Amino acid sequence: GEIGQALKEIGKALKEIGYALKEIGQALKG
Amino acid sequence: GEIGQALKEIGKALKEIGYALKEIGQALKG
Amino acid sequence: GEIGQALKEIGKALKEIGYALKEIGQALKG
Amino acid sequence: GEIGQALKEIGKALKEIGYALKEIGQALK
Amino acid sequence: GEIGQALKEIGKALKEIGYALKEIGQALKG
Amino acid sequence: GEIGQALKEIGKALKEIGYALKEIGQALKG
Repeated sequence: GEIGQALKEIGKALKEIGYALKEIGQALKG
Repeated sequence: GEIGQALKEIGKALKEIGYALKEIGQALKG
Repeated sequence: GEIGQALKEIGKALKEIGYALKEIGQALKG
Repeated sequence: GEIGQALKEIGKALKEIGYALKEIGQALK
Repeated sequence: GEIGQALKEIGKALKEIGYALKEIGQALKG
Repeated sequence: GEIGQALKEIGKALKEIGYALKEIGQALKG
């Protein structure tokens, strides 16, 4: 439905944020 | 609807947060 | 309504977070 | 109501995250 | 309810994210 | 339900973000 699909896109954006934070952590490790 | 469109804007703000973290990681990397 | 307005405030808070991250990335570039 | 109050608490958590990020920005200076 | 308790767990994770950012801020100036 | 399960995936993504931030903070110490 409308709300569920909108929540799935929010979940997708959060996974992308989580991925970007791992990259940051990798960068800080050298 | 009201709730669906409000969630959509939250989704956009989260994608923008992801983009900004991506840039931070690239700046730390380089 | 109650929920829609509360989701709008959450959306504004995420915009501010996104902005603060852009500021951090701009600092890291300068 | 139940959902609105839980969303207000989520907004409150987002304000503290914003605040911590601004302290991080100034720590980088 | 189902949704209320799910949103309370989301608030809980966000509070943990807040703390984690505080500790980053301390590691940075410290 | 659809919405409750979507919210649990969002909660899990946020716990993953908190965890990545703790790793960043630990890396900024050592």
